[PDB]
Amino acid sequence: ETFKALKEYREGQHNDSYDEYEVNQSIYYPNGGDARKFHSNAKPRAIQIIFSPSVNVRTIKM
Amino acid sequence: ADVAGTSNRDFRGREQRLFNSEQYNYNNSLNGEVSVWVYAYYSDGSVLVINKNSQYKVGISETFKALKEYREGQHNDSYDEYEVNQSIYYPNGGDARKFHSNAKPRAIQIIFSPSVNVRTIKMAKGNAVSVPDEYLQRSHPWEATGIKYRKIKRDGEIVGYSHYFELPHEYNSISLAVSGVHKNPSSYNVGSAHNVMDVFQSCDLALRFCNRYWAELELVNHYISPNAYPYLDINNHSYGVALSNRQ
Amino acid sequence: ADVAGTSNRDFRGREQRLFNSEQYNYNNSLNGEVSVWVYAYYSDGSVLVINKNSQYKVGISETFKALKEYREGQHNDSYDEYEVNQSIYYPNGGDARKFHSNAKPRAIQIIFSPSVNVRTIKMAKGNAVSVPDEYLQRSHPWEATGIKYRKIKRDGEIVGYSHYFELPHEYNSISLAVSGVHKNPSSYNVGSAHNVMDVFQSCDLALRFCNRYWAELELVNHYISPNAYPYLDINNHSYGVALSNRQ
Amino acid sequence: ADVAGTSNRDFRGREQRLFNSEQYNYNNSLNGEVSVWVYAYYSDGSVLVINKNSQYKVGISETFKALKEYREGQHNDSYDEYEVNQSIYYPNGGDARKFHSNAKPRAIQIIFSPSVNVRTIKMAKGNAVSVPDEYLQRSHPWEATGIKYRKIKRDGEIVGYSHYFELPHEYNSISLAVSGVHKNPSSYNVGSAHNVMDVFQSCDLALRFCNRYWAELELVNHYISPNAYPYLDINNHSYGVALSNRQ
Ligand SMILES: Nc1nc2c(ncn2[C@@H]2O[C@H](COP(=O)(O)OP(=O)(O)OP(=O)(O)O)[C@@H](O)[C@H]2O)c(=O)[nH]1
Ligand SMILES: Nc1nc2c(ncn2[C@@H]2O[C@H](COP(=O)(O)OP(=O)(O)OP(=O)(O)O)[C@@H](O)[C@H]2O)c(=O)[nH]1
Ligand SMILES: Nc1nc2c(ncn2[C@@H]2O[C@H](COP(=O)(O)OP(=O)(O)OP(=O)(O)O)[C@@H](O)[C@H]2O)c(=O)[nH]1
Ligand SMILES: Nc1ncnc2c1ncn2[C@@H]1O[C@H](COP(=O)(O)OP(=O)(O)OP(=O)(O)O)[C@@H](O)[C@H]1O
Ligand SMILES: Nc1ncnc2c1ncn2[C@@H]1O[C@H](COP(=O)(O)OP(=O)(O)OP(=O)(O)O)[C@@H](O)[C@H]1O
Ligand SMILES: Nc1ncnc2c1ncn2[C@@H]1O[C@H](COP(=O)(O)OP(=O)(O)OP(=O)(O)O)[C@@H](O)[C@H]1O
Ligand SMILES: Nc1ccn([C@@H]2O[C@H](COP(=O)(O)OP(=O)(O)OP(=O)(O)O)[C@@H](O)[C@H]2O)c(=O)n1
Ligand SMILES: Nc1ccn([C@@H]2O[C@H](COP(=O)(O)OP(=O)(O)OP(=O)(O)O)[C@@H](O)[C@H]2O)c(=O)n1
Ligand SMILES: Nc1ccn([C@@H]2O[C@H](COP(=O)(O)OP(=O)(O)OP(=O)(O)O)[C@@H](O)[C@H]2O)c(=O)n1
Ligand SMILES: Nc1ccn([C@@H]2O[C@H](COP(=O)(O)OP(=O)(O)OP(=O)(O)O)[C@@H](O)[C@H]2O)c(=O)n1
Ligand SMILES: [Cl-]
Ligand SMILES: [Cl-]
Ligand SMILES: [Cl-]
Ligand SMILES: [Mg+2]
Ligand SMILES: [Mg+2]
Ligand SMILES: [Mg+2]
Ligand SMILES: [Mg+2]
Repeated sequence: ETFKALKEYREGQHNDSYDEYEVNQSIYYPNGGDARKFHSNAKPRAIQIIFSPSVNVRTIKM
Repeated sequence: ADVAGTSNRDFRGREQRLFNSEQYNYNNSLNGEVSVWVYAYYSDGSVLVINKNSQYKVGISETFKALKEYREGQHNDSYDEYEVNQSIYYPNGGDARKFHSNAKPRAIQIIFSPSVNVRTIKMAKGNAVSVPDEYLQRSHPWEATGIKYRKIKRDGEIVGYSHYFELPHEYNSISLAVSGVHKNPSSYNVGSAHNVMDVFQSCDLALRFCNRYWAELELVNHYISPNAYPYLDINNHSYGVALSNRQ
Repeated sequence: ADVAGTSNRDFRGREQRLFNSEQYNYNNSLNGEVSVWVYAYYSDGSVLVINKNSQYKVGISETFKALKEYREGQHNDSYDEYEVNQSIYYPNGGDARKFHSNAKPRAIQIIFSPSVNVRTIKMAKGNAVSVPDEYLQRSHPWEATGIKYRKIKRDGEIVGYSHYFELPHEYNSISLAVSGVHKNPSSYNVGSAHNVMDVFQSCDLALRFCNRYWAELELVNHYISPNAYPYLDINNHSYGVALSNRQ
Repeated sequence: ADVAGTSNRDFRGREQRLFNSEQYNYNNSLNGEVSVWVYAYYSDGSVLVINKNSQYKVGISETFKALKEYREGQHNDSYDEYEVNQSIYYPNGGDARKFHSNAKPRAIQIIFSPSVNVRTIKMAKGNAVSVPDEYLQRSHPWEATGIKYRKIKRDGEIVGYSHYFELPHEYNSISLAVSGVHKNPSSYNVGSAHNVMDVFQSCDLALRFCNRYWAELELVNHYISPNAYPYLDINNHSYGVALSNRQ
């Protein structure tokens, strides 16, 4: 997934879509955007990766 | 004339030092202001500041709702946020479409000006329905929290006092009021009969300010620093201007 | 050990009774809260509650406009409601598209906590432009209405005091303020010079709460009952919790 | 110590040169990335970039619709643009209110990193319904276009490879996929049985990036240059960073 694809998207609700384009520009290059917020609450705060028991753990790559 | 910075006849230097010393001491006289600031920090990095400036005594009191982030001229999920409030006032009392409102404060910083007497500070940190301690019947209406205030210092001078507390847990849903009295080392009680109606007028004359700044950088640059206010940032850096006996 | 509920050594029972008695008496000490609630009832069955909790004395003051129903996050006919207000402030002064605004309160209930002294209660029930009695020049700024307050009782104990008045007529357009002082059977005046600056701080520390609940059932279930507040419903049923000398 | 820039003991200089040489050669080892970029140029001067970075082999495949300009958070004539698409998929098949959609790309630039083997590059430039050459039955699924790629050079070093083609005609309505394999001058086949499951994992681990920049200046300043990517602008100016045996 891309940086953008992992950001929170609320289906059928407002998502500050224009400001969030500007947020993305500021994250891709420092000072590259014109957003109206310091930190987007759509950015993930954490990630958990889980595999089923049929994986071989030594093959996992990230 | 004597040469600058070489003798006791540098009257420009003596006047500069008195000008600053007079500002510092005027603020601490009974004719001066006492000020308080409440900073509510939001997860989007914005900060609501509420300031009250008044003679003799000063304070701020806000509801749970009033401390929540409000973005002027932008969408604020206003209907869902009513439902969030209902769920915070009573568990399972609302029908919101979110587990945690990002409008709830993540932290609070209370700052007083150097003219407060720290031993007079009182705080009522209530629950979301504005009760100080679980039930009204057993609630003392405030807690004297002065002992927890840190001195904000610049060049060795106290420029203000800070109490900071984070609200990182889901159950940290508060109402808040805070109060402090202007220093008064004299035995002239400002609230005794001679002057009590002036203290009543001070309740009317207190000036309030409130605004949401987008970042702590913006708060430092355009709110704290231009007005010579004291502040303590997330990196524990102290801001303010030392005035006593200084040029 | 002795068997429960059979002797004078049931310390768990003695401690339960003291725990409740202490809450009741703490509320009535000068260290306790005094609380007031204003309930504004609307024709859609919703109820606005405004609560203020403070030491020493407490009150609420609202304009005609502020008491009108406001549905958060829903349409409120905001332009027509400005025109309604103009027509209420002066007859034929507005251009509204309705004869009677359903946002006007149909009734008001004022409740005080049991720590108030009923003889101190004062109410300023003004007209729509915030004048207590027709013209300012002849207005006394309040009326002492304590005699009209009914005791709200539970298990024989006074849990609160209620004054209720309906506003069913087209001309019942009011502004409203109410005030009460905490009981003080002592001869220590809380506002004498020794303690007057603490009363000034109490003005700053008072906590306010306001919310619109959709029904009296919802108010009873999620506002009154969870917080052990006193209430009187439309069927004259008293709500609250008796604490003095009770388990 | 010896003086800088005067002898064979300038270890800081030798380490700087090795640091750059190691980056250049690591990229070209089988442990390194192979990257491709597709730039779609629009008449409003904006540019969509799609990048894919992966080990062993890499590619991008997009539909006619996916290459059309999409302005995030702005109006995009979305209903008329569905009708435009219907008219492009079959002549006279739609009901659009425009002759030429300004969302169609005016040009395409394909760039590969210097770790690609140019002889492995393949492109499927299909029609608007995703058929490579008029009809499926007679379509070879790609064309090996390596011979047309220009070297992008900086300080005499190849920093990347470019194929550029304009789409200035009304009939230039395409779908597009492109693919290249990482250089492998060895006789260890990365897709032979020993390592083929690592190539399958590389299909999963490939990282994609896509964004629309407002101008070629902005692309150069904030996309190409900060990331040390190769690029060729409309004035035939080459961008990139030479690393082999350089300080
Ligand atoms: N711990 C706790 N406090 C609660 C709860 N519900 C309400 N509170 C209030 O939360 C306040 C304490 O909050 P915190 O100091 O942030 O929580 P903590 O458990 O002490 O944890 P840390 O301070 O983060 O180490 C109390 O004064 C209570 O009034 C609950 O579920 N747990
Ligand atoms: N009766 C009356 N009161 C008015 C009028 N305009 C304003 N008022 C105010 O209305 C208040 C009395 O209202 P109500 O008690 O609800 O009316 P009421 O005539 O006594 O009738 P009921 O109480 O329903 O039996 C007074 O205190 C006035 O300030 C008017 O046209 N008629
Ligand atoms: N010339 C032409 N090509 C068509 C037409 N319809 C579809 N095509 C496609 O267009 C491609 C060629 O496009 P271009 O190279 O841009 O056109 P060109 O006629 O060669 O003209 P220039 O390159 O501008 O000199 C072919 O590969 C076809 O698949 C049509 O009407 N005319
Ligand atoms: N209540 C006060 N108001 C104003 N200035 C004060 C007050 N108390 C002390 N000061 C002065 O402020 C300066 C700093 O003194 P302070 O006691 O805060 O520093 P410290 O002893 O180094 O640190 P700390 O006491 O915080 O551990 C001194 O000039 C002191 O005289
Ligand atoms: N001001 C007060 N505050 C608290 N408790 C009170 C007060 N006045 C009386 N009580 C107590 O409250 C209880 C009820 O007394 P109260 O006089 O209200 O009842 P009553 O005489 O049956 O009814 P009422 O007087 O309303 O006709 C008794 O325990 C009484 O001692
Ligand atoms: N496949 C390749 N990968 C990396 N470097 C290469 C490759 N082929 C040649 N080089 C090197 O790149 C540099 C430029 O050589 P190149 O043949 O591109 O230049 P040229 O002969 O001046 O121009 P051109 O061949 O494009 O007409 C030399 O150092 C050459 O050894
Ligand atoms: N940095 C920003 C953010 C917003 N806006 C303007 O504010 C409008 C509303 O903001 P937007 O980010 O699109 O939010 P919403 O409309 O509330 O939500 P959504 O678009 O996801 O439905 C936009 O159309 C845009 O014109 C802007 O000028 N600059
Ligand atoms: N718990 C919720 C939240 C929202 N909605 C519906 O979704 C609509 C849009 O949501 P709202 O919370 O009001 O957000 P915005 O309109 O996006 O923002 P704002 O109202 O602050 O301008 C509301 O009118 C309401 O009908 C709902 O039914 N239940
Ligand atoms: N007496 C009135 C009432 C309404 N209107 C017009 O009707 C529009 C809609 O009415 P409004 O009272 O504002 O109601 P809503 O938009 O439905 O609700 P709200 O504004 O509270 O969201 C207004 O903008 C105004 O132009 C008017 O001309 N005269
Ligand atoms: N060929 C077309 C183009 C537009 N419309 C009508 O015009 C409206 C507005 O056009 P649209 O193409 O959707 O553009 P915008 O709303 O301006 O932009 P977007 O939808 O991307 O936000 C559409 O809802 C549709 O009803 C139509 O009937 N036939
Ligand atoms: Cl003084
Ligand atoms: Cl007491
Ligand atoms: Cl290798
Ligand atoms: Mg939008
Ligand atoms: Mg809304
Ligand atoms: Mg309106
Ligand atoms: Mg549309």
